[PDB]
Amino acid sequence: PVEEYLVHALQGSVSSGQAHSLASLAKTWSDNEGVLLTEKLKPVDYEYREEVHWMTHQPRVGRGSFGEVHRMKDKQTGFQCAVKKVRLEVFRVEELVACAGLSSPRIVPLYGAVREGPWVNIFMELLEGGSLGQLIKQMGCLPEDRALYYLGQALEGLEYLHTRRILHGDVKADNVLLSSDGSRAALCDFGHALCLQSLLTGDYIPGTETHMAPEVVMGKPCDAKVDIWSSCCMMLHMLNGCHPWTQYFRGPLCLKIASEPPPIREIPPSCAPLTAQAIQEGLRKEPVHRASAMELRRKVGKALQEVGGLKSPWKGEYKEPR
Ligand SMILES: CNC(=O)c1c(C(N)=O)nc2n1[C@H]1C[C@H](C1)c1cc(F)c(C#C[C@@](C)(O)c3cc(C)on3)cc1-2
Repeated sequence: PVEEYLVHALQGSVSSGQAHSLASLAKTWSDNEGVLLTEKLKPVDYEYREEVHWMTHQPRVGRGSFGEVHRMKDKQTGFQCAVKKVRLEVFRVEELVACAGLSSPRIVPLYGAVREGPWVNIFMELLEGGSLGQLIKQMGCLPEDRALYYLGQALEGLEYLHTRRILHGDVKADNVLLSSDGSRAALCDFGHALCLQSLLTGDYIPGTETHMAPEVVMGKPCDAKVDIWSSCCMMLHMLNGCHPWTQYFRGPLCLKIASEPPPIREIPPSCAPLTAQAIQEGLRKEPVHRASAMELRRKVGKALQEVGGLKSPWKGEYKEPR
């Protein structure tokens, strides 16, 4: 009833507010409007405009797949954080409906979103350790204890997302962000997310092909289990230093994903038996037989105990990939 009235109050200005307001407004995104969720990102006279009220840091340094994530400062408060830029014409409402209102240590905090012309600017906490995707490139591949340790947190955030019937859509190293000392890991980027009740309908952008579950490829119906397949492709990447499939096959990868057996051949043979068995359970081609988020987190927490807890230095020494 009053619903439609509240949306109208939000349109056309930028305000301090709360996640439910941000999602109300975000649903209308298919001049300068938006809601900021934290006291250190403040609008000025109904506006929040890039280079006026917030500046990107220095010569531009991008950091996502598309170089669309930047460091930024709020000009008035001096606060710093991260912007992801999204083209308004391709903006998926779920990128903010599916994550506004969340609160979880395993999930990157959302600071707001402001539309400004053709840009949806999405603001979040800046985590200084960078992405697990970078960590892997820097260090070659990760010690088994570290890889399990991060995989467990990733599954911890997938637990949170899943029992709220949210599917992240693109679990992968590039979307886990590490704290400054490397001890805390959090999921970012909901641009592939999907609220729950085939994936190949609607505003659907597909996720990273190498981490793509077999049901996702063959068109079949999809539930939270596709995240688990991905997290284990991520695991292999952490261990081997490269994505599954990229070695053995050259052509259109999604064809091999549906015909071939799950890529457990790529599990390092020096992994303790419970590492290997857990990677296998989250890589069952049929989502019914595949482990859930809660099962695999438990299973991985114990695999971590079996190899003596986490002992490797966070930025230890380089390790040659496969
Ligand atoms: C040093 N760290 C970084 O450069 C950094 C930060 C950051 N926050 O510092 N974010 C990202 N990156 C790296 C990793 C790449 C670029 C990357 C890609 C993304 F699509 C996103 C995102 C996102 C959101 C806005 O959909 C989101 C929703 C909810 C909840 O949380 N986030 C962030 C980052």
